[PDB]
Amino acid sequence: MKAVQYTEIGSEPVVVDIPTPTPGPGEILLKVTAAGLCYSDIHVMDMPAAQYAFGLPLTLGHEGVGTVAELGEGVTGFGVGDAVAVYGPWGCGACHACARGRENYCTRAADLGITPPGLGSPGSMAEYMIVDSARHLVPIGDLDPVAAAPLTDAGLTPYHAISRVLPLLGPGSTAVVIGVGGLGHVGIQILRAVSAARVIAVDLDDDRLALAREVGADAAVKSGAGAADAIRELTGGQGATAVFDFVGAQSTIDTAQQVVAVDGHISVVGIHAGAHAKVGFFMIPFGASVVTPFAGTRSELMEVVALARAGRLDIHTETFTLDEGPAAYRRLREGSIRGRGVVVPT
Amino acid sequence: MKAVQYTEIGSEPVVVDIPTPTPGPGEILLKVTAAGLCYSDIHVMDMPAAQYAFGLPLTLGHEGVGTVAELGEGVTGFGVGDAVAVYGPWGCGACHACARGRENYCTRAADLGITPPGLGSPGSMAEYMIVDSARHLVPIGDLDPVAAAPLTDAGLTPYHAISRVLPLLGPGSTAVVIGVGGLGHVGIQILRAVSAARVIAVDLDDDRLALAREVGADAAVKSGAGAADAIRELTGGQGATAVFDFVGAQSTIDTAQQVVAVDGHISVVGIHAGAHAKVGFFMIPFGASVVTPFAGTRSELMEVVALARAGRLDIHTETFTLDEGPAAYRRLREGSIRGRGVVVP
Amino acid sequence: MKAVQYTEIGSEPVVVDIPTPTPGPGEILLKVTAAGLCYSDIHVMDMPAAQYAFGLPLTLGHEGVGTVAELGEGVTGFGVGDAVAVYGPWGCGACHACARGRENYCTRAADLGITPPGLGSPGSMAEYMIVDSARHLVPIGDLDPVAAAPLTDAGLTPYHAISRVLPLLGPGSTAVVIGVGGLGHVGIQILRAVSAARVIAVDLDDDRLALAREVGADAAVKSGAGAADAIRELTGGQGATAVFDFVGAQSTIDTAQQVVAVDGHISVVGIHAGAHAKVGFFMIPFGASVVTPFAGTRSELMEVVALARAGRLDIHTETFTLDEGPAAYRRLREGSIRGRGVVVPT
Amino acid sequence: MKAVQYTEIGSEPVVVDIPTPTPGPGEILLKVTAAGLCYSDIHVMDMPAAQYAFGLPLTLGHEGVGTVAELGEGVTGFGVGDAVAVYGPWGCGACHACARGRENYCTRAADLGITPPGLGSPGSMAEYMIVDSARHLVPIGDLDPVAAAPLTDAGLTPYHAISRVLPLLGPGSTAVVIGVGGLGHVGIQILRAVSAARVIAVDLDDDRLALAREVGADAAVKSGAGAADAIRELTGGQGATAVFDFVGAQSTIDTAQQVVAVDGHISVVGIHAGAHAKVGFFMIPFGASVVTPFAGTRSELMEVVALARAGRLDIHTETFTLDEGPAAYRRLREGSIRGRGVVVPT
Ligand SMILES: NC(=O)c1ccc[n+]([C@@H]2O[C@H](COP(=O)([O-])OP(=O)(O)OC[C@H]3O[C@@H](n4cnc5c(N)ncnc54)[C@H](O)[C@@H]3O)[C@@H](O)[C@H]2O)c1
Ligand SMILES: NC(=O)c1ccc[n+]([C@@H]2O[C@H](COP(=O)([O-])OP(=O)(O)OC[C@H]3O[C@@H](n4cnc5c(N)ncnc54)[C@H](O)[C@@H]3O)[C@@H](O)[C@H]2O)c1
Ligand SMILES: NC(=O)c1ccc[n+]([C@@H]2O[C@H](COP(=O)([O-])OP(=O)(O)OC[C@H]3O[C@@H](n4cnc5c(N)ncnc54)[C@H](O)[C@@H]3O)[C@@H](O)[C@H]2O)c1
Ligand SMILES: NC(=O)c1ccc[n+]([C@@H]2O[C@H](COP(=O)([O-])OP(=O)(O)OC[C@H]3O[C@@H](n4cnc5c(N)ncnc54)[C@H](O)[C@@H]3O)[C@@H](O)[C@H]2O)c1
Ligand SMILES: C[C@@H](CCC(=O)O)C(=O)O
Ligand SMILES: C[C@@H](CCC(=O)O)C(=O)O
Ligand SMILES: C[C@@H](CCC(=O)O)C(=O)O
Ligand SMILES: C[C@@H](CCC(=O)O)C(=O)O
Ligand SMILES: [Zn+2]
Ligand SMILES: [Zn+2]
Ligand SMILES: [Zn+2]
Ligand SMILES: [Zn+2]
Ligand SMILES: [Zn+2]
Ligand SMILES: [Zn+2]
Ligand SMILES: [Zn+2]
Ligand SMILES: [Zn+2]
Repeated sequence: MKAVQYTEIGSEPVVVDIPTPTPGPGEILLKVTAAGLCYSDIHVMDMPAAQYAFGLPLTLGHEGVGTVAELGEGVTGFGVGDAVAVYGPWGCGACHACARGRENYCTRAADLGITPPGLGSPGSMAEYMIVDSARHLVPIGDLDPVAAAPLTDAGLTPYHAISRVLPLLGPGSTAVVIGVGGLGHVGIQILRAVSAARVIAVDLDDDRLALAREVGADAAVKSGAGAADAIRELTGGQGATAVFDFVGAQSTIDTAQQVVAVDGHISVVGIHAGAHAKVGFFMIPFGASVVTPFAGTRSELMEVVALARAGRLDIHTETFTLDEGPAAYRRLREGSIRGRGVVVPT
Repeated sequence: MKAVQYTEIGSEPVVVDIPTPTPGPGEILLKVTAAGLCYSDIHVMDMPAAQYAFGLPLTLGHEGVGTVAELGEGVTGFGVGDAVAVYGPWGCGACHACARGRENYCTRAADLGITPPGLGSPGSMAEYMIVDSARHLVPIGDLDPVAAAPLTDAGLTPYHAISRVLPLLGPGSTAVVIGVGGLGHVGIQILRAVSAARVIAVDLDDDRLALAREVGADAAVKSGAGAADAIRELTGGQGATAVFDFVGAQSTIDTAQQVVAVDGHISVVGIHAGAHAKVGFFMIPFGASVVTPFAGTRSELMEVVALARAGRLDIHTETFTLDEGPAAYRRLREGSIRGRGVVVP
Repeated sequence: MKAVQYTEIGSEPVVVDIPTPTPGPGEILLKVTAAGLCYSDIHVMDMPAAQYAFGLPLTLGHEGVGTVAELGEGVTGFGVGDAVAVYGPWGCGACHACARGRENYCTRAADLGITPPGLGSPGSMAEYMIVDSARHLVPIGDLDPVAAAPLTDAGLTPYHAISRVLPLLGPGSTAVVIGVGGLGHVGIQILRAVSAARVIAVDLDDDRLALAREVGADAAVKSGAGAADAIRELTGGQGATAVFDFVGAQSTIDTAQQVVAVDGHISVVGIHAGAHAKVGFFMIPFGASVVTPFAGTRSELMEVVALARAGRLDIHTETFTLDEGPAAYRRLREGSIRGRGVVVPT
Repeated sequence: MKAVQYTEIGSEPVVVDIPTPTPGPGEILLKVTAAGLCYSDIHVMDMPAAQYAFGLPLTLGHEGVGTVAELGEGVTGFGVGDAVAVYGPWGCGACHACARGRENYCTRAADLGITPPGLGSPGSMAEYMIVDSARHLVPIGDLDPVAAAPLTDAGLTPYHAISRVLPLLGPGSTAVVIGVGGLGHVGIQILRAVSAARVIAVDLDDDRLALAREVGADAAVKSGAGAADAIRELTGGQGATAVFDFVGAQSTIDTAQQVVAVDGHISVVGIHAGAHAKVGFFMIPFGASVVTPFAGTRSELMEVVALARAGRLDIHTETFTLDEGPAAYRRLREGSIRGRGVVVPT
C-alpha cells in the first residue's frame, strides 16, 4: 500500500510503498477515507535527532477516519464497512482516568509502550491503518469523511479545552480565540454551539480574520501589540472570561494574560517551545486559572461527532492525494491551507 | 478607644487612642472580641511609599469577630449582643460576581471606593469597628471568638482555594499543603473535613511538621531541595492531585510543579513578589491547572463557620492584648507564632 | 395612581385609583414601563378564601420593569432614570441560599414577613411600584421594556430549570419542552442559546407548535396520548435527555416519564394542583432525576437579561393598557395570548 | 466445582456441583475469595415465573472478589494471582455512557445480551467465576477479601448515590440515611469520609441504630411515624439537605419527603415494588430533586476501593461457607445479618 512516512530526521516526508497490515487479535484494519494534517506533525518533524522518539519510519497522520475493512480475532461491535473516526490519544484503558474515558490523561500509557497512531504507531496517511481496540473507534454514519477527519483533533482538542471551563461561559461571557487555523476555526464554532459566549477571534492574517467571521466570530482583532487593548475595548474594560490560545507563542500568551478577566481562564493549547504563562500575584488577575490541555476524552469525541452530524460545524478543508502529502505538509508549514489539510487516499 | 495603627511608612505599628466610631445609616458598630494577625499585614507594612495605597493612619486587622454594639439607622437582621464574624473582602454587592456572593472577585469595588477593613478601611485591631452593611456579618453563635477570628481569612482563604477544585479530591487523591502556618494548619483540617484526600504537609520548621501531624496530615516532610523527591516517593511516582502552596515563593512553586499530577491543580495562595508558576508545555503536566485564588465567598465563610461549630477545626492560636499588638507583629515577622496570632480587646 | 388589583375572592381583578407610594429608607420607587401577566396570577385568583394568603387588595404583577423614579434614603447604585428589571422572588438576603443569590430558595423569607411583589406585596400592574432593596433591581440598559418584562419570570424560571441540568445537555442530547406559552416559548430559545440540545416542543394547539418552530424548535409535536410515542420516534428509542414540563398536568408528567432517558431529567415547572411525577423503581428510568424548580437566582436573571441584550431571545408579546388589564387576564384564562401578555402603563 | 444456584422458581437456592468454567477469548477466570449476599437476591428469588428473566439455573452472587486463576486468550493487564474486585453492572463498553465508565446507565446492554454476574450470567457464589473483560476487574491489592466483596455493591451503590449530589453536602449540611443494613452501614461511612455532612441514621431496629453509631452516625432515629418529627427536631426545622433511602418503602419515602430541605435531594436506593416519591408542587419542597440511582460507575468502584484501602470503611460482615449459602439467604430474609453476609469458598 501507499503511505506517507517521515523516514529521515530533518527531511521532508516521503511517499512509500509498504505492506498492507493485517489485524491481530482485538485489532481492526481500516480502509482510510480521510487523514488530517495537524501542525503538530510539523513540530514532530522539526525535532532534532536527540529529542525525536517516535521511531523511523513513521507513517504520519493522527487525524484518521475510515471504513472497517477487516476485524481481528475476537472483535465485535463493528461490521465490515462501518464508517468510523479514530480516537487518537490511546491510553491503557484500565486506570482511573481511562475508566472515565480520559485516555488523553492516562499516566500508564508510556510505561506500557502505548503510542498513538501517527505519533509512535503507524498513522492514517496511508491506504490502510490498524487500530488497537474497538474502544478507539467512534461511528460517524454518513458524515463526509473529509470534513470528519479533522474532528479527531482539530475538533476534539478545542472541544476538550472549552469543556474544561464551559460553566464559566454563560450569557454575558466573552471567549477569545487566538489563532484561526485548523483548531481555531473549529474552536469558534464549538463556542457558538455549546455556549452563549461572545466570541472574539485574533489572528495575524486578515484572511484568517475573515475566516473567523465566516464561521461565526462576533469580532475579529489583529494579533500583535494592539490586540490586548482592542480586546479590552470590546469587553468594556472587564476583560475576557476565557482565552483559548491556539498559537501559544509567548506574545499570544502575554496578550491572553493582559485580557483575561478576574476569575476567568486561559487555555494554552498551541505549542511553541519555551513559551509559558506566568501565573503569580500581580502578573495575572485573581482567580484566573491557566492550563495546558491535551487532546480530549472518548465521550468528547462522540460529542464532537454529534455536533458535526447536527450541522453545527462547518469544517474548512483542502483535499490532497497521498502523492500530494509531502506538498500538503509544505503548504501547512508556509500557512497557506485555509483551515485543515486532508489527505484522501485513492 | 484603643487601636493598633500603621502610622508611618517603614515604621512599626503603634498603639493609639482614637475616637470610638459611630455607625451611619446601614452600618453596624461591633465591639471587637478578637482580631487575627495575618502575614499579609507584614506584606502591607513592607510596601514602599510609592506602592502603599491604603492611607495613613490605618487601623490594622482584616480578621475580625465581635458582638453587635450599635445598629446604624435602618439596619435589621441583627440584634445588639449578636456574635458575628466580619466578611472581609467587601464588594459592590450588585455585579454578577457579587450576586453569587463572590465579592472577593468583584471588579467594581475599586472604582466605587469600597475597601476592606484593615486594608483601606479601619480594621479590627481596636476596641470597636464599623461594618458597612449587614450582608458582611455572619453569625457565629457561641463560638469562642479567639478561635473564630482566624476563620475570616486563615479559614476562608484555604477553604476557597480547596473549594475551587474539590471535585478533584476524591478517594485516592493526594493534596500537598506547603506552609503549615496560619493558613496552612487550617487548610490541612479543611482537607480532612471536606475530602477523602491523603494530605501531605511541607514546611521548613520541624515543629510546624509536628503541628501538621497534630491537625491530621498523613505525612509531613521537610521543605527545600529534597521535598519534591520525598513527595513523589509518598505518591508512588504519580504525583499529587493538588498542591496548595501557602508560601508561594519561587522555590515552593517549583516544588509544586515538580510534584503535581497530570490533570491536577496548583493553587498559589501565598504571596511572594515576583514568584510565579510557569504554565507551558513541557514545564508542567498536561491538564494541570494553576491559579492564584483570593480570599473567599460569602457562603464559603458561612461554611467555614459551620466547620468550626461542628468541631472540625482546631485553630491553634496565641492571644495578645491590644498593647501587645506591635510585639505580636514582631513575633509574626520572626515566625514564632505557632498557628495564628489573635489580639483580644 | 392607576393600578390593577385583586380585591374580592372569586372576582375578576379591577382597575383602581390608589395613592402613589413613597419610598422609605433603602427602597426604590419605579415608574413602571411594562408589567407581565403570568398564568400563576390565574392560579392565585382561583384559590378559595381558605387557601388565599396574599391579602386584599393585592396589586397584581410579579413581572416588572421600570425606570428609577425616586430613591429612598440611603440608596446608591442607581440614578433616577435608570432602566431596571425587578428580581421577583425576594429573600432575606442573609441566609446561605441568599448569600449565593438563590433567594428563590430562601427559607427565612416567610418568617421575616418578606413577600414578593404581586404575590403578597404590591406588584407591577400599576403606574408606580416600590422595590424593597437595590439588590432586587437589575439594569436592562436600552432593552425594549415590553420584551424585557417577561424576562423576570417567563425568562428566569425556564432559565433556572435548564441551568440546574445544563451539563446533561451536550451535543447529541435532546430536550423536550412541554407547553409553548409564556414560559415555554422562552425556554426553547434559552435551550438553543446555552446548549447544543436538539429541542422538541409539545403543545395542544397547532398555532403554538408553529410558534415553537418560529422560535427555533427542531420538531414540534401534538400533546396528548400519542405524544410519548411520537417523541420516542424522534429520539431513536433512547428517549429525551431532559423534559421541561411547563404545563405540569398529570398527563404531561406521564408523557415526560414515558420519554425521559436513563440518567436524564424531568423538570416539573408548570403548576397543576395534585399532579405529580411518580419516582420509583419500574416507574421511571434509572438515574432520571425529577424536580419542581421555583423561579430563579439573582445571577440567573442577569444572564437572562444578557441573552436578551445579545439578541438571543425573541419574546412574543401582546401589549395592553392598565384599563385593559382585566380583559388581558380573561385572554390569559382562555389561552388566546400568543406568548406573553404585557401591560404598559400610561 | 461447588456453587449456590437458584434452580426452581419459588424455591430456596441449592448447593450444586457444576463444571469449573474455562475462559474464552478476552475472559478471565477468577478463583472466588469472597461473595457478598445482597438483599436484591431476595427480590430476584421472589419474582413470579412471569417476571423472572435471568434463566435457570442461575449461580447467585453479584458481589464478587477473587484472584486471577486463568487468563483467556489475548488477556493482558492482569497476572495470575492478582487480587481483584468485579465491577458488576456490565455494559456494552462503547456507548456514550460506557465511554465515561457509566456502564450502570448503559442502554445498549439488554439488546446486546449482556447481563451481569449473578443477575443473568453466572455469579460469584461458586469456587470460580468468569469475568467477560479486563475492564470489569479492579485491583484490590492486599485488602481482606471478606471486607472487599461488599464494596462491589454495598459500597458502590451508596457511593454513586452520594456522588450524584456531593456538592450539596457541604459543612452545615445534614444527610439522612434510612436503613442501616448492608448498603446503609457503608453509606454512613462514605458520607463521613467524603463530606462534612452531619449524618442521621434511621432504622426500625435498635441494634441497627447501634451499628449506625458504631460506624459514625451523629444521631440515630427510630423509623416509623415519629421519625419525620425527630429528624426535624435535629435539623432545627430546616430539614435534611439529602435523604438516602436504602429501604425505599412507601413509609420511608414519605418520611424522606417530609424531612427534605428546600433545594435538597432524595435518593431512593432501596427497592420496594410500587413504592414511589410523589414529586409535585405542594407535595415536596421547591428545588428538592428525587432520583432512583442504580449501581455505580467504573471510576466510582475504584474510589470505593481507595476508601477501603485508606481505612475509611469498616465493613461489618458475617462469613459463611458455600454449603451455608442457602442458610445465609434465610438469615438475610429474616434480617439477622448484622451488616453484610459474605460467602467464602473453601
Ligand atoms: N494541546 C493539544 O492537544 C494540541 C492538539 C493539536 C494541535 N495543537 C497545537 O495547536 C497549534 C495550532 O495547530 P493548527 O493545526 O490549528 O495550526 P495551523 O497552522 O492550522 O494554524 C495556525 C493559525 O495560527 C495563526 N497564528 C500564527 N501565529 C499567530 C500569532 N502570533 N497570533 C495570532 N495568530 C497566529 C495562523 O495565522 C493560523 O491561522 C499548534 O501548535 C499545534 O501543535 C495542540
Ligand atoms: N491569597 C490570599 O487571598 C491570601 C490571604 C491571606 C494570606 N495570604 C498569604 O498566605 C501566606 C501565608 O500566610 P500566613 O498568615 O499563614 O503565614 P504564617 O507566617 O503564619 O506562616 C508561614 C508558614 O510557612 C512556612 N514556610 C515559610 N517558608 C517556607 C518554605 N520555603 N517552604 C515551606 N514552608 C515555609 C513557615 O515555616 C510557616 O509555618 C502569606 O504570604 C499571606 O500573605 C494570602
Ligand atoms: N415553577 C415556577 O416557578 C413557575 C413560574 C412561573 C410560572 N409557572 C407556571 O408555569 C405554567 C405555565 O405558565 P405560562 O404563564 O407560560 O402559561 P401560558 O398560559 O402562557 O401557557 C400555557 C401553554 O401550555 C399549553 N398547554 C396547556 N395544556 C397543555 C397540555 N396538556 N399539553 C401541552 N401543552 C399544553 C397551552 O396551549 C399554552 O401554550 C403555569 O402553570 C404557571 O403557574 C411556574
Ligand atoms: N439501587 C440499587 O442499585 C441497589 C443496589 C443494591 C441493593 N439495592 C436495594 O437496597 C435495599 C437494601 O439492601 P441491603 O442488601 O442493604 O438490605 P439489608 O437487608 O442488608 O438491610 C435492610 C436494612 O433496612 C432496615 N429497614 C427495613 N425496613 C425499614 C424501615 N421501614 N425503616 C427503616 N429501616 C428499615 C433493616 O432493619 C435493615 O437494617 C434493598 O431493597 C436492595 O434491593 C438497590
Ligand atoms: C507532539 C504533540 C502531538 C499533539 C497532537 O496530537 O497534535 C504532543 O504529543 O503534545
Ligand atoms: C495585600 C493583600 C491582602 C490579602 C489578605 O487579605 O490577606 C492582597 O491584597 O493580596
Ligand atoms: C404563587 C406562585 C407564584 C409563581 C410565579 O411566580 O409565577 C407560587 O409561589 O407557587
Ligand atoms: C434485581 C436488581 C439488582 C440490583 C442489585 O445489583 O443489587 C435490579 O436490577 O434492580
Ligand atoms: Zn494534532
Ligand atoms: Zn490509563
Ligand atoms: Zn490576610
Ligand atoms: Zn461587585
Ligand atoms: Zn409567574
Ligand atoms: Zn434567605
Ligand atoms: Zn445488589
Ligand atoms: Zn454502553
